[PDB]
Amino acid sequence: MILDTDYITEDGKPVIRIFKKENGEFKIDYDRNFEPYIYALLKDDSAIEDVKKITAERHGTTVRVVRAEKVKKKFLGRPIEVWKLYFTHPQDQPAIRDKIKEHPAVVDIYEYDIPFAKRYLIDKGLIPMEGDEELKMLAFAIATLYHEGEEFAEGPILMISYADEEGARVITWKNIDLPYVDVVSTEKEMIKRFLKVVKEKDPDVLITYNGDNFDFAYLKKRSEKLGVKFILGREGSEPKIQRMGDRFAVEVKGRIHFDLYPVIRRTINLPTYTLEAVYEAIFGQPKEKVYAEEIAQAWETGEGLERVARYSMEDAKVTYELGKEFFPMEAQLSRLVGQSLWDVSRSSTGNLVEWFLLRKAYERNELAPNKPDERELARRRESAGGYVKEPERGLWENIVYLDFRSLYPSIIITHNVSPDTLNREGCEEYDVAPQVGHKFCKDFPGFIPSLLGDLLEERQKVKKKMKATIDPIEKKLLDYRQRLIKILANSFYGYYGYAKARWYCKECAESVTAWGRQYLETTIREIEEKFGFKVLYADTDGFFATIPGADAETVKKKAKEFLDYINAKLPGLLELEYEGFYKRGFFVTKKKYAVIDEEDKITTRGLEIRDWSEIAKETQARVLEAILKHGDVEEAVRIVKEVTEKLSKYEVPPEKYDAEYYIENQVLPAVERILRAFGYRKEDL
Repeated sequence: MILDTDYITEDGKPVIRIFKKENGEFKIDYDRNFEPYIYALLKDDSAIEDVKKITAERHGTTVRVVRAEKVKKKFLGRPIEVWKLYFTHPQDQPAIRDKIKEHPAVVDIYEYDIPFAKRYLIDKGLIPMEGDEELKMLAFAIATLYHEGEEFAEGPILMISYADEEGARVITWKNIDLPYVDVVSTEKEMIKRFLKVVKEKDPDVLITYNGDNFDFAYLKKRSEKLGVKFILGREGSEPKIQRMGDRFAVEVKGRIHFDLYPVIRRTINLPTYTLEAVYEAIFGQPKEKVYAEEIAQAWETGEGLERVARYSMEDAKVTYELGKEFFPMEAQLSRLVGQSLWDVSRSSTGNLVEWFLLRKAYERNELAPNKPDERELARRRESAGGYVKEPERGLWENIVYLDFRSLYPSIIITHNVSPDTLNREGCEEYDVAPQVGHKFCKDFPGFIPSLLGDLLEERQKVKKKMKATIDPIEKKLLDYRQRLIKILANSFYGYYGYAKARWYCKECAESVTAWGRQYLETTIREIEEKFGFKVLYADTDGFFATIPGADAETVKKKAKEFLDYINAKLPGLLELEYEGFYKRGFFVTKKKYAVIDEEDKITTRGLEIRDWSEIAKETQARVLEAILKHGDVEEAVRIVKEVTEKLSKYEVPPEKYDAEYYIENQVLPAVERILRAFGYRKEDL
């Protein structure tokens, strides 16, 4: 399988390198015949001879147009003839693109800023991370001597830890009596020992937590200070430090540097992103933090070195565990988007769709539009929000939740919403978005709706293959692919309003939201007027409904009957589904509610919880239980009165003191936010 691609220069000519792992062995394939190129749109084809002679200069080298070729492509749903201009080196493109654009006979230039190594994967139809190859992984972490008024990496590295299938170990230059600690004489010897470990283990993946902005930079500065050959690449190179935006990223040639930090930063939403908080959120297990002051104090003639070595060991161990949890998902994401795991794991959702579209555009001979210039970028201010019903406050019995299956992708497909179909003149059929009035041609399938349709079809083909796959490892992998297709399909709407997007269409985005608001509001009035349901609450693509004075099985039956009715009325791919049944449910405000199923599991959208005392969290759970399991509001009130009395009589442990503070600032605020809708103010208790 393909792990990554890059290029090196030999005699001024680019040489693509394809890093592979085939049949358990590392390989490097070279391609010396891939030519960089750009497209140029001309006002007259006779002008090609003048544009071929356009020159620029990169160093002492004169940059010329090597070869031109007339090509016929599709651009915004219309055929177009452009000239494919070839160059010697990919770095010639930024040097000459402006001179070619400024030529009077040139209307515009295209596909001039697609990185050479990524251009290669797309054009060759190559997909990284494809196959069943087993990748060897190794996580690592470092512990450093920190003092407040010092420069970066002024203090030495105290410990280097690593972890894999064999376990976790710590390399240090102080005598620590632990079985997993390897003692060396100096910091230099510790770094050298780490390099030998990586070289001998030869992992395909190096896993870190913030290694892009800390670990590698620290190791680099210390290796320069100590005169150590910091070679980690499989081809004898040092880690390459790159600038993506305001921060950094690190590549290790021949391997995949998998930094968990950017991945977890976009997967889960947490108040803090410390390694301890992220491990505790994913695995539900606590992890002790040992601060820089404690580590410095312990190192400077300290007995607590075993505690710091254990912290170092746990850093590598949890990094390996987290890497095992997120790597298979990123591998499937890489295979779906068609780019290396290194790029994919560091990319935003908007850029992931862009790479997917760039590949599909090449396969379909679709000329890609350019990224917005600085002027157009400033003009792309977001004007976006679905329908939110104000909830009917109070306690409700036997509530069903109905929602649309992929509402926004269904709208895009059904109404052919795309920049290439927007206000296109000359069609015999159009769909008009309500409120915003944008028209979309229906005669020809649009570029994006066509791909979105194939994504949904591919998702179903993957789901069927998953049910038939006996192999549990492959079943989990197919589960990732099917979930990733859903995520990618549900990213097209956001991509339409993504300011940096090539296929940007604010009109498309507004139209999807407007149609979405229409379908949800139409369905609500339909279930109220034709089935006598009460819609308690609704948000964007679904609603909670019930029949005041009806049995649980009666509500279920009429809900299924409504589904048969409205699904026959809904156009194209739009489909309403039965998501789940709830015995009880109370709706406080927009985005604040709580429901309970027949199993007695409570789902909450406004829970108050580690910067909150256990007494407040326990009372809240007791209140919710009384409301959702017993349906007794009078009991929920009594519980709070009981807890406040136990706190005031000093009968409650302080953590699990100022009795007035824990009543007025802890218990009451956490419980009032739930009992609020009933009219139970703080003065009501």
